[PDB]
Amino acid sequence: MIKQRTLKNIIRATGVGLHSGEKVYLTLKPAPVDTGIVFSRTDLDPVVEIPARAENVGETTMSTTLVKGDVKVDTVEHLLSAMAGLGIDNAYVELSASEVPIMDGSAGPFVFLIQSAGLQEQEAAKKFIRIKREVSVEEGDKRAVFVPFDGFKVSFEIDFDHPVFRTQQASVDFSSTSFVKEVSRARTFGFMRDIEYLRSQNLALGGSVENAIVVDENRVLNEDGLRYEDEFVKHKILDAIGDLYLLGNSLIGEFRGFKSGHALNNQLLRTLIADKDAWEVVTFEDARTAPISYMRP
Ligand SMILES: CC(C)C(=O)N1C[C@H](NC(=O)[C@@H]2C[C@H](F)CN2)C[C@@H]1C(=O)NCc1ccc(C#Cc2ccc(CN3CCOCC3)cc2)cc1
Ligand SMILES: [Zn+2]
Repeated sequence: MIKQRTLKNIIRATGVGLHSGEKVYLTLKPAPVDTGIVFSRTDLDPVVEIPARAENVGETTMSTTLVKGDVKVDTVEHLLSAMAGLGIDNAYVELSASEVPIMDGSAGPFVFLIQSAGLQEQEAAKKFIRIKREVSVEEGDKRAVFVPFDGFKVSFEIDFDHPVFRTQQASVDFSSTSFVKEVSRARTFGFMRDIEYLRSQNLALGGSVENAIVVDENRVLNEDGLRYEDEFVKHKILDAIGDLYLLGNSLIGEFRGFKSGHALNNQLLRTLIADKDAWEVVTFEDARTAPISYMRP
């Protein structure tokens, strides 16, 4: 059977929040079968635990935020993208501050820390959410769709009226694409012209060329340039895989994003979860007949 996976060993990282600029200690720990991904504010007494599930999403303007009462965990999407990409079902994510560290702006550093620690297969069938019917949400020009598909593939289109903005559409299908090699290293991006305003709104306080592609009038300011010709749209795919993981299980289906973001992605997850005709939970007792496969642990 395709088995649930957790961490073999703990992961420790120290970083800075993109929006808050706060120094943060991150610990990933193994968790039991059917725990899912659970975030924990360990700086609070008592500790506040928030499951990484669509029901717990608050703010989606600046990044994906989990909320329980007045307690928040900001910017979960890059770490959730890493967990979904590597097939991690169960983990406790302890944080000493509200915001997950930004690292280099991609999922690359989290993927490397997790694969160094190693994964542990658990004695329980991995659960998958299988898309059975097309579910689409629109608002203005933006659209997010789930489509039935025997596998897992993600399409994204952005449209920035900017000289720097290259390939603005990309498709990944994990029957060929390596999450690790082709998606995970894609960094977040911000426009230089927006930073002053953002800082006045207490956003991008931790932003630097070390953790983001900074775009000037006409060029990327980063001295070493882009990791991928299509890094901007690859990063939107990375964000989308993280947001999709708020379903609490790996997807069997297709996601298509058309100028979508955290907010429409959340409207799409909420609409899917509510329409129980459009999905079911499936397991695979035989890996050899499954439409997806995962790296050795
Ligand atoms: C254009 C923007 C509205 C958008 O649609 N985005 C889609 C992508 N979203 C994501 O990737 C999500 C949301 C979070 F970004 C993480 N996951 C990307 C980007 C975004 O939200 N980007 C957010 C953002 C905003 C600002 C910065 C920055 C910065 C910065 C600030 C200062 C400095 C230092 N100096 C300042 C003076 O001039 C020289 C440099 C450097 C960088 C990064 C990301
Ligand atoms: Zn992002």
